[PDB]
Amino acid sequence: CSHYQALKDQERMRKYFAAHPSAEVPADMWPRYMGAFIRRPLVPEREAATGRWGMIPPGTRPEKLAEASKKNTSNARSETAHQLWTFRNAWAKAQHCIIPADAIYEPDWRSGKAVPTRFTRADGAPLGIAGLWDRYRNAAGEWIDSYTMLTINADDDPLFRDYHQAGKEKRMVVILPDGAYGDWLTAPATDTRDFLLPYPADRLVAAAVKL
Repeated sequence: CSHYQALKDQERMRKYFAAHPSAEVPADMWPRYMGAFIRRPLVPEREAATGRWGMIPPGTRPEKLAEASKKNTSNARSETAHQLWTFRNAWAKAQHCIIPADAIYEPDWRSGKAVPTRFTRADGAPLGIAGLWDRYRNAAGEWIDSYTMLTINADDDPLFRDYHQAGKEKRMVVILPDGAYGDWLTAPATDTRDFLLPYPADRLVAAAVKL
């Protein structure tokens, strides 16, 4: 997933995630933009943090930022996130977050062309995408937050196995059930994979859209 609709409604975010927006974020989110992500609490009133969608290795030096910025790190394959330099620190320290979204978009190529497809929950509730967060220093030495969505294989998912170009492994982000939100945000690195499961396809609605 490299495109999603950010949850911006304050009341909606409070009801479902017990958090409120900090800064304004683009309703139409794309990689490398500054988006919002939610972390464990602790002013008892969660606040979504702002960060770059697309993780940057925390040890990156200023002379390597440009190079690191161009890599595709808005999604992280869960299978190797514990090992790769970009995500290892975040995974090891269990820096977990939830990206709140009203919907996510995935391309459908069955028509012979890229047709955007919008996915939403059948119950009308927002999606809580499982991810990792970390910090990196910009050229001025100022720490900046960044986040990425954890993905799992979807070659056998009843819904997502039909999306994306043919000829490449099929991937899907992890939509967390509401009852797992809090546990996910405080889970130790050893329990991480327990949450990276396929969200029930029968709970999602797919619709082709015109951007």
